[PDB]
Amino acid sequence: LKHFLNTQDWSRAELDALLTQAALFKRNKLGSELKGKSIALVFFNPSMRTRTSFELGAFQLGGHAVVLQPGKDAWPIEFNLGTVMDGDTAEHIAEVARVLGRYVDLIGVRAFPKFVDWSKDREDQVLKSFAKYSPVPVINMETITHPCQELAHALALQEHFGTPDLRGKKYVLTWTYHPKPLNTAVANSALTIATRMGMDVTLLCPTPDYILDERYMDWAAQNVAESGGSLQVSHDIDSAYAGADVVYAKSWGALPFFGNWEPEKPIRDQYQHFIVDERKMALTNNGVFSHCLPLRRNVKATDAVMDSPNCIAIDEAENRLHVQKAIMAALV
Amino acid sequence: LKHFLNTQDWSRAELDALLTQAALFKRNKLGSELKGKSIALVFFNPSMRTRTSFELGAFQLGGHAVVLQPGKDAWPIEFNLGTVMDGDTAEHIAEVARVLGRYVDLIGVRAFPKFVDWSKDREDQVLKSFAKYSPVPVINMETITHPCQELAHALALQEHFGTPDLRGKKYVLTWTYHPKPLNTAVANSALTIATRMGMDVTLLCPTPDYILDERYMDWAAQNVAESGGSLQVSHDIDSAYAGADVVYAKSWGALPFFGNWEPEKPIRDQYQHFIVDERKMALTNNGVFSHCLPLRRNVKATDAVMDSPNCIAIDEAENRLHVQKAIMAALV
Amino acid sequence: LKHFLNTQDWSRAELDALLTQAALFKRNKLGSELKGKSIALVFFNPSMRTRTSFELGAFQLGGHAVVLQPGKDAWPIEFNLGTVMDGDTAEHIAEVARVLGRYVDLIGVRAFPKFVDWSKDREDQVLKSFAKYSPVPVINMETITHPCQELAHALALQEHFGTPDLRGKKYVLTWTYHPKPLNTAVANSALTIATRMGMDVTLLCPTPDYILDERYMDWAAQNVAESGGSLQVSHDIDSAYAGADVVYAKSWGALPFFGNWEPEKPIRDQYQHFIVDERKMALTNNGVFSHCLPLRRNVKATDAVMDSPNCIAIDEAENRLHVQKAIMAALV
Ligand SMILES: CCC[C@H](NC(=O)CCC(=O)O)C(=O)O
Ligand SMILES: CCC[C@H](NC(=O)CCC(=O)O)C(=O)O
Ligand SMILES: CCC[C@H](NC(=O)CCC(=O)O)C(=O)O
Repeated sequence: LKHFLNTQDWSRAELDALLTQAALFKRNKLGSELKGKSIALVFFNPSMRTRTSFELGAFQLGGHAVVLQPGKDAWPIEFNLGTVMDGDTAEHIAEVARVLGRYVDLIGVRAFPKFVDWSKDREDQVLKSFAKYSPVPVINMETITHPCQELAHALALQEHFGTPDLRGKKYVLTWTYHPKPLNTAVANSALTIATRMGMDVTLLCPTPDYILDERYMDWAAQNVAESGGSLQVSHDIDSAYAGADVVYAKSWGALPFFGNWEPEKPIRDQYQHFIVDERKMALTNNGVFSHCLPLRRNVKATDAVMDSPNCIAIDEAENRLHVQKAIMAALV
Repeated sequence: LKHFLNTQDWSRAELDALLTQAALFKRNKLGSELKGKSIALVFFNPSMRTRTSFELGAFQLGGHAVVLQPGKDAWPIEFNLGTVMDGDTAEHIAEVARVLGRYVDLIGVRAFPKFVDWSKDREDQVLKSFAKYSPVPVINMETITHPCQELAHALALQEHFGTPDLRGKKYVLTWTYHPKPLNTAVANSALTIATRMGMDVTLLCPTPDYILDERYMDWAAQNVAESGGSLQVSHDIDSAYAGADVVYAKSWGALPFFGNWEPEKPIRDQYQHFIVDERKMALTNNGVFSHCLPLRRNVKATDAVMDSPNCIAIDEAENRLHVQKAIMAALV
Repeated sequence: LKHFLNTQDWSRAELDALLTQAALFKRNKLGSELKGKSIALVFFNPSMRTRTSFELGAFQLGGHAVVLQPGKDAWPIEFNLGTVMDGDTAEHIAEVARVLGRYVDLIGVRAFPKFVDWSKDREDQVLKSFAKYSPVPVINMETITHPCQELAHALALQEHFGTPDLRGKKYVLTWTYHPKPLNTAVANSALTIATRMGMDVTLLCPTPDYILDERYMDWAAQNVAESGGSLQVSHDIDSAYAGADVVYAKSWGALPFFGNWEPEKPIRDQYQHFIVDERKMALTNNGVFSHCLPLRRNVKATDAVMDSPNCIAIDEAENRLHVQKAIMAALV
């Protein structure tokens, strides 16, 4: 059974076919690939874009999406095996995934790490649990990676540059400020897709502490070798932006500080200058800027940068709808 | 771009055409005016009628409605310009409105005032923000005015009296009791539509403190002059009800006490007799009674008054569905 | 007007016709029995299966379901008559049921007892209130009985045994452990449907304190007399399981302790051995096991029992979808 957990699990040809079908769906939005079909959208965390695009995406293809939020409307779910369920969780994922499997044709799931222990969050328990027990394809709506975002980001870049071949472009994935430590998911996905597309990637971040988990640094290396791009870590702002064609910002908490954020606050707090402003975008080769959203103005990027015609954040967000309809159509 | 923020922004002919299309949709509920289309229903406050009628309204016209609740399922939204977003709001309306604009064909929004400062609530920031940044038509689902309610109220009166011309009817908008201070929105809308229809309007309320914001008292005066009706403020119960053809109740907090309700409790508390009962309805010319709902029995109106065949509250509520489908059809 | 509050209110022929239409819908899932129609699903408590199956059920028949949660998105509802509404409830069921009646074609409602007073919970106020004031058919989505579960349970048994005639089978409804006292609804429904089908029913429970309300024990007696089955209460585990063909587990709080659970904790706590494990299922005549779900593993039933091929819990859950589409089709 084929799922959509990570773009890394898919071949370049399949990914390419997906992006092309996404471009096609963008030209003809209404269809019947999901006629009479349905998808269960399971959200363990907030969402505006993902929830809306999937729900409309299912409607436009003749299907229906059922939105569930364990702990809110649906019963809380247990993922650990062989445990005694006398706590807060009412039912086990082994039952939930099989029950949903009898109702829907697809299951999407969103579950952010708990932030208490990266050693456990990095295992991707929820996503893997759904894929293991569900008899129908599973779609990652963001856990420790954000594959749907990757394709919406990629398509937006190919549209911008007028070509599917992004090789040669100087790509800069820069960490940015936020009063609190966030999930690395989007950052991990960005590095994965930028290198998979064969671009010259520079992971700009404050200190070595903010470097992404090895799993993704290695995925990137393997992608560079195969795609013909390059990987580079940097702690110097100006040099990174130098001649960049694309700038993707995202804030996240230093992995080494998981479960012990108190001593991390003072550190991230001394790097508020990482905010993307006009000066930094000026050093780029008339580069394009984007962010996965939700974005906090004058914190992650300035008003001017967001209002800039070089900001393709809205196009990328729109592409979530088209790229996701392509994933669903391919999974059924 | 045409929106539906207030009936005041629309001409009498357009309003008339809307009410007529609403009457038509009521005869033939299923259609295709919204086939393959969608609407984002953004709720910052509770709702039963508005949420249900819009969702069914979209379904019956071939479209789909996506229901969002910032702070609950979707991310919290910032509306102030040029502020530093390091607080509770995760993204700005400038992005949210443009993102939704790429997904849906219509955006409805409901946002009650904060009740801390009428000087700020009266600006209608949320509604104006959506209309300013959205590339698609915006619909007021109640903020400081409740335009959809107005048309559902109007149509229900025209049906009741068997004619679209309400001129000459004695209309009484009476304030009523409630343990807490409420939004003036419905009251402001009632005054606006009753005078716009050319009726003889009497705003009955406890003390001059409970008179509506000048903006609406002036809208009413302009409407009277043009529609051929009349406006009158009153603090005397029996005289107001005298020969009235229509009685519309609604409770609200005295504007002068916004942000300082403590000294208002004792005042509203000494006017519980404003409740609409059989005696007051007896003084009317066999008048009809209604309320926007949700209505608290034996507080705003008595059980007998609600069970009375003169209570057209349920018809008015039903009309929300028909009048709204007419607004959506006209906006797309 | 015909509703679906309890299977007890329906004749055997009607119930049979329902189960058969459910079997038919299972073979042909898409239809038009609810084309252009809609149903309001009112949830006062959590739900995953009921909410999902009804929503998909309505979609598959050409209709649309609007999901409401009073106190969350919709306004809180008052059910007591002639009370003064100055509390937390914003509107009365007399209005809510009539308003919904103008919007939808069907109303489903889920409302668990408050657990403070069984004398009041047993009256089934919410369900009866909806059925009394609504101009459209009402469907019990679980209050003090769970009729939709009953039919999904029944159909699953008829499929398992390859026949609609379950007479002769040894049916065991056993109470099981849970750290907290739960609703008796499912237990009451199980006893009602098992005896209505004419099986040899044994209500196995810890102490006489855990025997179900007389209303249901009497319904069972009347059903036994008519269906040709038998009823029996037991406090002995091994004897009950002896040669059973079906084992249905469910945990619930002792009725006599309603509103005073403190002294009940220690009692239920000394009966954790009621958990359904391999040993007990071994004493059965190769019996089938099921539960309504959500089920807490290694508390109500062990992992082995749930993973056992004799566990038909997932089939029963799937049947909720088919049996409910049959109820809606019959009510419209
Ligand atoms: C279908 C059963 C619904 C509900 N179940 C619960 O309340 C169990 C919840 C828990 O275990 O936390 C009940 O017992 O009536
Ligand atoms: C698409 C990004 C989702 C999420 N974002 C947040 O949690 C930011 C929320 C905030 O700024 O309050 C994240 O960082 O993974
Ligand atoms: C259609 C009216 C919506 C809202 N009503 C309330 O907030 C009343 C709620 C309550 O009585 O608790 C208002 O007054 O504007």
